[PDB]
Amino acid sequence: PFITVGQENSTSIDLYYEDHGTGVPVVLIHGFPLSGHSWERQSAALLDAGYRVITYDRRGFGQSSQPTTGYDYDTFAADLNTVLETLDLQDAVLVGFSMGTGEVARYVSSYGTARIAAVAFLASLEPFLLKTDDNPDGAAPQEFFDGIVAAVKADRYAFYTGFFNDFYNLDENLGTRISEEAVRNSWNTAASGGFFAAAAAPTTWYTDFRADIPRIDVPALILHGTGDRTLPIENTARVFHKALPSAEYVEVEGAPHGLLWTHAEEVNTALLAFLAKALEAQKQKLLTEVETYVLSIIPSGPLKAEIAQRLEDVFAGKNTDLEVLMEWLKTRPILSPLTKGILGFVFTLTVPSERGLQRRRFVQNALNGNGDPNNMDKAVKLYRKLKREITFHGAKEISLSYSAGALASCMGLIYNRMGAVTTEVAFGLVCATCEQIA
Amino acid sequence: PFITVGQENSTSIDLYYEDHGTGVPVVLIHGFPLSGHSWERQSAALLDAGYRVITYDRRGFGQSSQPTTGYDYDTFAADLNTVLETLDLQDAVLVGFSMGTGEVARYVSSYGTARIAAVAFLASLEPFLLKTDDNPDGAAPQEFFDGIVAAVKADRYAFYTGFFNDFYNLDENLGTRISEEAVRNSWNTAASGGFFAAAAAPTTWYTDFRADIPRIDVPALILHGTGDRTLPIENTARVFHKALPSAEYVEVEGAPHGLLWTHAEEVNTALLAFLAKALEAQKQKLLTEVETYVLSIIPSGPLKAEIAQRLEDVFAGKNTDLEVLMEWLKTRPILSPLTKGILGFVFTLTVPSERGLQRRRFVQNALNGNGDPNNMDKAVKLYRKLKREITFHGAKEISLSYSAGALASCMGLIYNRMGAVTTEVAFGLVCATCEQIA
Amino acid sequence: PFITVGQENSTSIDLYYEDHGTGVPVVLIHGFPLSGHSWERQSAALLDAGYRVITYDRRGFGQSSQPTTGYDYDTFAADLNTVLETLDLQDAVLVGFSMGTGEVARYVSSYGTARIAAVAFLASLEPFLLKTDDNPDGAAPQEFFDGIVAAVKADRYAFYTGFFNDFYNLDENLGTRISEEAVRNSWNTAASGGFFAAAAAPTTWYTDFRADIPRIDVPALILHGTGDRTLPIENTARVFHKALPSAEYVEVEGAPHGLLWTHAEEVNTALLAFLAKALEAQKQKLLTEVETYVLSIIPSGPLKAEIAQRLEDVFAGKNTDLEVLMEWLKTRPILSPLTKGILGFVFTLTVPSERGLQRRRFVQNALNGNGDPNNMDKAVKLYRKLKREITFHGAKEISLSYSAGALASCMGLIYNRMGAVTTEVAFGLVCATCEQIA
Amino acid sequence: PFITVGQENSTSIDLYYEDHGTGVPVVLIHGFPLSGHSWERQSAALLDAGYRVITYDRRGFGQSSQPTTGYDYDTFAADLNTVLETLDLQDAVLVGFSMGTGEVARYVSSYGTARIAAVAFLASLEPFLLKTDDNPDGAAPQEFFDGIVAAVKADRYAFYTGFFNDFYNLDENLGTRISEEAVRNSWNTAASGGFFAAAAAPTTWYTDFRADIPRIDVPALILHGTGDRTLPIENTARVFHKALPSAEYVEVEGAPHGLLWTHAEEVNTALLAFLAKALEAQKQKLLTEVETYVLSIIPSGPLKAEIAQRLEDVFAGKNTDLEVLMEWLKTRPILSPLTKGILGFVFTLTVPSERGLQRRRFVQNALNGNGDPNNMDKAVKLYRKLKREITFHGAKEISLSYSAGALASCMGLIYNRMGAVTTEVAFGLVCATCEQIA
Repeated sequence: PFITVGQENSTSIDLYYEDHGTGVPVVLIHGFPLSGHSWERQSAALLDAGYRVITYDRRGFGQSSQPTTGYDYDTFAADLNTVLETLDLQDAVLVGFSMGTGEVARYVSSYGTARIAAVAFLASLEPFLLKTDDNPDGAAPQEFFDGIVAAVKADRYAFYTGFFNDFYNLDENLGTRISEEAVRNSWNTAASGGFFAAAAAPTTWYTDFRADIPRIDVPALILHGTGDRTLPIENTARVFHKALPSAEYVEVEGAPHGLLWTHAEEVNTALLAFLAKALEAQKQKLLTEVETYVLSIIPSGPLKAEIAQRLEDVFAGKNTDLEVLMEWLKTRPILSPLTKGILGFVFTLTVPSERGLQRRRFVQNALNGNGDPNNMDKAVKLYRKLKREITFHGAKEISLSYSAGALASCMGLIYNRMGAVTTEVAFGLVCATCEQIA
Repeated sequence: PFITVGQENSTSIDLYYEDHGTGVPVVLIHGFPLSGHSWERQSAALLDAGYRVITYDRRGFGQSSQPTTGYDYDTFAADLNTVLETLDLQDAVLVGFSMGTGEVARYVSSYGTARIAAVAFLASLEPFLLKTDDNPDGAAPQEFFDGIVAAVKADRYAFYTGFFNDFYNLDENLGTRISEEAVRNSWNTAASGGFFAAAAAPTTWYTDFRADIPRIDVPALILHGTGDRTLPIENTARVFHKALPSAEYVEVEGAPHGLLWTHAEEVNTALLAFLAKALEAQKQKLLTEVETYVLSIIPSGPLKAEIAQRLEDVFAGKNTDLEVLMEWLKTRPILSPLTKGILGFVFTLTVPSERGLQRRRFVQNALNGNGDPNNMDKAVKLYRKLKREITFHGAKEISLSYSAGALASCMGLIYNRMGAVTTEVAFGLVCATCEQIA
Repeated sequence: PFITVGQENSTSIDLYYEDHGTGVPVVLIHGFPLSGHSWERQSAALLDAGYRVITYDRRGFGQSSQPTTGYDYDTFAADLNTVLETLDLQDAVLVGFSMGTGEVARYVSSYGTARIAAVAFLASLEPFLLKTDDNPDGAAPQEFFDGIVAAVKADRYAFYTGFFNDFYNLDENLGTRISEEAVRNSWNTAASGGFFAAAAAPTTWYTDFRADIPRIDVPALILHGTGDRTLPIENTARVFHKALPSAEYVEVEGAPHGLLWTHAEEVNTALLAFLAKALEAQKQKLLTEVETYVLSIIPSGPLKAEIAQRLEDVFAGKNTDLEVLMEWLKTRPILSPLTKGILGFVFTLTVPSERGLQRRRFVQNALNGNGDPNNMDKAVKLYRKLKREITFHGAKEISLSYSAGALASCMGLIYNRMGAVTTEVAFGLVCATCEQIA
Repeated sequence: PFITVGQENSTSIDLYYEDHGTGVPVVLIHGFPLSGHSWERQSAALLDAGYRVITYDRRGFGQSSQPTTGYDYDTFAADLNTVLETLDLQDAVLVGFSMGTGEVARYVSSYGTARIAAVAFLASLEPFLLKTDDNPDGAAPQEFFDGIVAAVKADRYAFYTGFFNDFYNLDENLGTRISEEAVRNSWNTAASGGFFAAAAAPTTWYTDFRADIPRIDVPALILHGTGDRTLPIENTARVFHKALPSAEYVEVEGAPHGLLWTHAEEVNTALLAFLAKALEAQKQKLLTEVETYVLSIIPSGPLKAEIAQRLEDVFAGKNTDLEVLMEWLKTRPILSPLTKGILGFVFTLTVPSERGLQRRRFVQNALNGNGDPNNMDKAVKLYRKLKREITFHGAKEISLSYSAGALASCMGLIYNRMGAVTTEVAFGLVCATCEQIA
């Protein structure tokens, strides 16, 4: 999987990326000198939570192309933009690490937050690493960074074993937090990166992000290890917190630079808690929007109030039994048979608890749609398009070009387990079905 | 509904007919001077038993056209042939009444019994009505029949009231077995017949059928009323029974000529019992044929013996619970998931007791067929053709031109209640599904 | 005249129907156990009023085919749907009686009101006949209806004479409101129905229509007799009125179930008055909408005020002469030739009084539309397309994909031959033409 | 080299594969957690024997894409199917190892054996690994496998070194059977796999294959090491041998799981011997079947004996010259001109040694078939269909619906330009041609 973000002579600058899971898109940007595969502990935890994990390899690292030009944050953010634009993400989450934290800051301060819902800074570079007369809060003078560059060009491979010794704090965590095998893979990944990239990357570390900090208008998370040797916490996160007090500040005690692996349990807890708070504000306003379309089929009466409560008590996450709901939904005098099926179909997608039991029949007969051969044929044409779709807005638009009978029958195909589209797309059908019946 | 069976000048000789129900085709041939609608009590009883009732109106009577030529049993049988050939009936049952009994007798001695399974003669004309020197066992001389023709040509409408007085024995059964209203409708039917038909029909009553009797090689049923005034029992059924001793002989006590309405309860019981005996020999040979194809998917072993027993215990009609069956079918180690669905699909079609309950899931997952948009699309094209089909052999041949994945998906459409074909066509799918997996 | 609406085995389910008169389509759906001919008193009055009467026979009744399957309102509405779709009816009125009220209700609640302008319920079944614990407002328990079913299967012909005694109240109205001959004919119709239909029809009377009632968004008329014996007014219309208060409610005192014949003068008066009222409401609601678009092309000034008064005085029905109007319209200083044509085109479609005189020339010269060969060609392509459209909103949409000059030229085509298209469709062009010049 | 087999969100599921050599296609399916390159010792031996080696990397392993969905044998077989269909393999050989044996079993039991000639199971999973109450022949309960899954997500890299310790038996074979360098690379391959794949793959090990076993109708080879630590021989191959006794059973003494490298010499010898034996049996089973049909056209006499020996001397592989054969075939007294052509047609398809003869003329004149314009046209309709056919039974059935003259002319099409079609399909025409002349 590749995304063209540039061009170098006869070759094209392509970035390797992965797109897994369904839900809120979370973009994970790795740091020096690893690849996208270094998020493998965070990806798994986010996928279990129900998020959409999107990781990519930076130019000159991992499985991505290895150009010899465009190694600055204006280009790195530009590359990030192209990735976000191609996948067309809305209300996504940018999570950066080490060198990766710089790309997030430069993008938000240059391209806005039209696509961003929240941000997270793990072991940040912010606000400035270069120690000058203007900022004593730097970590080192220019003579230090220049020494690293000369060391890499000397022997890039030998530099890694010594670098990773301070990256994971092997004298404290090896065999404990991180195995010797895990260190070997991290070495292999760095060696499979661009030779010119590893020599040009350190020259981007001392970039000034001070002008970009106050441009953060989205919920932020500043996280850093206390035992970080590569990036001293006192020269980074401590002064970053002062520039952005509104950001959630979390210190992991006794954590090295590569705390993505060593202190994964610690990072994931603070990260899942941050996402659960900032995204919850957005999560509920779409659920009521679904509730809006569903209630637009219920006739005004005492039931429209009761049905709304049965939905809201489920949308929050309060425990509810399907047997009571499906039976009360069945024995309803005012509700038409068609809308009974749609409500039962929603009730099945909103409750995690199937009870490991049978299927219902009153909904199957409603979602049949008169069993017309030509109307049902237009339902399988829809199923092919819904399997290829990913977003909520994408599913609604496609299933709005089909007849009302087709949508019902298409809802029948997925309910009778003759298909398997995503949860975001599943709601896209219902909301499209309800708009047509007006 | 009409069937062209002839041609007269500028007009075409068409016969009105009806085709109801599914199962063993039973052709009901009415008598003088009523129509096919006079079987409405036998039709209802035959439809509840699970047979396929096919009734048609004879030329010059009922809703059929009213020609002035071709009023003989050689033509009447010829018309019956065209109907049987057009509808393409196999192993059908010919049931005649009054004048109608002559057509059944006349058809069998000319076209064979390739399409006939059994015959039934209610108030027959056989073997001869004309009392001559060759047969003293006649019912009347030529002078009697000639008197009837002259009576009809005098006043065909007035002839009916007097005719129906002895047809239903109104001096005995009026207000008891048959209402005056039912007689009125019977009058209306006779008055809406051909004027020339009613005058030519009696000339066919004294037709000799003695050469046609021994050509009957199928199980027959001779039934007649004892109080029959139009057709004296001693001159018809009594000597008919001697000519064909192998036929089941049943006399209804105190029954008039029109015993189709008056003694319906008596007739329906004797007719269904006769049908239940002659048709049962064929009923079981198709069930074992389904069993034959179904067993061709089960791998040879101890289960193939148990599954055969599970099929036979259901096909006979012994009470069985689906919950035990569906669970035992589910928890089977050797059976593949695909064949589990087919067995469950058969088990659902063979037991009348759904318990008014839910559907099963292990079969739904098997009949999915990998949920491919193109494979499922080939399943709905089949469903359109299966709704229009009627016979078992017809359903099998059509659904044998489609892929195995389509058949599985098509079985899924009907199982998930997204369609509703007949039991005979349902087995046609199963038998087609099992033939392709070989 | 027949319309194929289904398929049963070898036979095709066809429905007999009649199409008389020209004007606003009024579909009359009869009840049990009569035919379309039972509207013969309402039909004559509607034909005299200038409407288009369309009556059809329900499956299993009258001259229609007599199948043994599909006896439910979902099917009855489906048959109704097929009739409405096949005939391509525009702005029609659905009027039901007895069972016919159920077909109207099931259709509106399943297929919408895209083709429906108004509805009428004469002696309705709504909302529920089955008296249960959930609904005490029923008329009888299921044991009563089952007694009816058993009575029909006993002697369908004899059942009719007793049924019609309470249908028309013969012990009260015979020889007065209804003759003995009219009763005799009604019997023949019932006797000419399906034997299976009459035994299956009563099981549809106790169908729940409570879920169908609130889907009624068109002007309705609930009418019922007070002396209705078959359908008690207190168990039907009284509780129906509560479910739909917006419907005009009219009770005929001392009227039986079959009030279509006995109190014909009263019904016809109330029905014609309701249509004349309800259609006037739509006639006027399109005229004020047209006035909005027409005044949106006239430049603000004293004339934009004067033109509005001349329009309102015509739309209301105040007497006006075209000669003064058309001449005063000609000698107008501010109005462009194009907009002069639009006003003249409206004036010809809005006044019933043409005086039986000539056409005008200044508008024909105005409706040319610059005489562009490509614009005029798109106008004849349009005139063919406007004939297949039905709604006002439908007419507007088609004529919105063409240039303003083409619309003007298309208005000339309609000006020369109207019409073809209808006034409701004609205004769709005008409102679209004035909308394009913005 | 990649083959698109699926779709995940924005990315496409592609599989890395290699295609080497020419001849009988041999598909090598690797196991957990290696790649296709682990066959490098088996690949070399198969390429020397004259086979066509086709290896691919399972989704989530090796150089193939790394999705987070579709990790089950139903999907794995589907992927294998897509590979076989895209490459269009006919009479291929499926060889599986570890997880690969499951893919072979699931494919044969789901997609049939139309493309498969023989199968081989090296260190199989069959029939069941999960030890339950239903199957005591398991190796471990579910609690064991769940411990492995938790171990991978803990530290996937460290898990490998311990896994390979029992995979190759490093406490027994290190420095002996397998070098330290070879172990490092095997680690690298596993480390270059999907992080989610390695955590999801073990959950597929305890899959039930008991329903897939009896669908094996092709010659099989069950091979397993005695010192296998990962897959206990007593819980796999031993009970598998009982389920499929017809399969060749071979135990390698003191061989670990990864006996592909350690005991390469033993495996390669036994595998090449099985293929050389099993394919020889079918090649010959088509030759004797053709010989059966060919001798059925020759009249009984000395030639029918002579023709059989000339065939047998060819079927065995004894050197024979065509010039003598084609000339001796010409100068034959009993044989008709028609049958001379058919014999010459067989002789060209059976000898690898063409002798450097362009083609013969006496057969071309024989295969004309009277040169009828309508008959040659029926030969090209067949020729287009035989190219799309793959199997022997498929070619025979199609070419049995044509006249004998058409088959001859069709044989002429194949005789001048073969081919297109293949020899297995070529014999299908011949066997059909000789069968039609009877």
